[PDB]
Amino acid sequence: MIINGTSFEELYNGLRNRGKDKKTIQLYVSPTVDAIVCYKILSMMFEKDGLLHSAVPVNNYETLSRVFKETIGHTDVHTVFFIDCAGSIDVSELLGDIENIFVYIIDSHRPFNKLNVTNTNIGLITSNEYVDSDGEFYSESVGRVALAIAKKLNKVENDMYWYAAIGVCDQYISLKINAKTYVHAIQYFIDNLQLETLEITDLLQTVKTPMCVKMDCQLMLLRHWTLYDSLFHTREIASKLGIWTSRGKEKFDVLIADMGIPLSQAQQSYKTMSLEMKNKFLLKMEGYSKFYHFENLFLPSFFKKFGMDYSISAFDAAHAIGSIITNDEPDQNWQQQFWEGFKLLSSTTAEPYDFGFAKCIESNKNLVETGIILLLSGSCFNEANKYRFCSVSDELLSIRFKTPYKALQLAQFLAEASSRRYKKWLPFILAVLDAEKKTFVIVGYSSPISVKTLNYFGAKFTQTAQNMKISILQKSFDSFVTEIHRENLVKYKKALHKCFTS
Ligand SMILES: [Cl-]
Ligand SMILES: [Cl-]
Ligand SMILES: [Cl-]
Repeated sequence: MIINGTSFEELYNGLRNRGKDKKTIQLYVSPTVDAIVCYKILSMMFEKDGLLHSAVPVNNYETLSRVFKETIGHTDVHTVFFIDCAGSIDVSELLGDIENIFVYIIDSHRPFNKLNVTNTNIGLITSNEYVDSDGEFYSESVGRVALAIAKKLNKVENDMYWYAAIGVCDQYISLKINAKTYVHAIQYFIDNLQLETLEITDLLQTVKTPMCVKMDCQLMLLRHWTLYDSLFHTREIASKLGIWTSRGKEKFDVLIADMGIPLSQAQQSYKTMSLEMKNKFLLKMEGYSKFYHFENLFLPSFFKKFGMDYSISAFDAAHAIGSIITNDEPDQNWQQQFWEGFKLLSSTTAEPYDFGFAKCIESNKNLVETGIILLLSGSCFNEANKYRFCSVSDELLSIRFKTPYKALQLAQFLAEASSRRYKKWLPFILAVLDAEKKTFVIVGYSSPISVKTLNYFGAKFTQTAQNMKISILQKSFDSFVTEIHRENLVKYKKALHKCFTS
């Protein structure tokens, strides 16, 4: 059933009543920054009311189902929340015995599964006041729904708007919402906090509010990086400027010179680059944005002051947290990285964000450098407008990306970079030589832009593995990892193509 604002009071009274009996709340969190925001906002309310709760970071529905089965009937869990997952699948079919517990779902995927909607024992939470998935697009941020609960119940703390801003910035960064939807969300925060949108030239040193909004130039981590490298690594802008082509760095340097900015200025920290150079950059970029049609580069940013530092926007924070929760070492996993992301989100100081900024910067420098090479040199093809396939067997690149957690990051980058280059979004299958094991690591990745065909991509990718009798080493909600013998690359490509023809 659909739960809206008129039912939030009854819902929370139930949590309170069941919480007196020593029972607990279990929140299953899928791996998005928005999902962490939702958990955080709910957890703030729960803490204030003494409601025991726990987090279950889930990476796929198999894990969700296994923990649920191990939990129900074996502990004091009386209520479960599924955050940014489960809304668009047949939950009753997945989990079965569900009707003894209180099951709530806060998920941005739409449409909801019809059997979820008609089941009186499944609470699909929306903010209104009036494994096949049915998902076809993304709606309201899950953090925004948690904020809506707090507002309806008179439990809002104004810090929740910072978290909610990070959540909707995550949706926009992740390509789940468009710029108009993002701006409308910010306007909601402006209205409820009675803020004014400050000008892009405002450095915020005189603002009297602990949070604020100003027009901004949305180059990735610009204030925490350099003009030169922030511009080169902002994917939509780099694609439209054509600076990732052959000799793209020579063309880039020509662009920087066209702005009248020396490299000694463009390549130092943006915070120490002179204001005169910043003014030149802004004016030139305004013109470039109309010529190359990236006017959506200029969007309002939501800021929170940390001590004397007002340089961290909700976009900066979403980039930093998104990087922290990306697995990038062999011992990193979502169960642990969820808590690292929660800890950073919860920071009341600026210094913790430096680690996230650094991880994001380093990853993007590595991915863009490798990715440019592969799109120029690699064996990358579009197979029947079903998927792009690329295989890498060069000694140096292969050794660097043969591990699944690295290959997954490269596949995600290439999925976006190739789609922007050819103005055609497809899921991406990447094969990387593991020369020591005599195998290719195979990663399949589907970006949020391709969510409407994720059912088919996952089904056929997994059916190919089944036909080849190779193992799915890992799966997430939007990606898969398998591995083949090196000598079978052609055999595997033929099987994949056949499957994706069925
Ligand atoms: Cl974007
Ligand atoms: Cl807009
Ligand atoms: Cl990386």
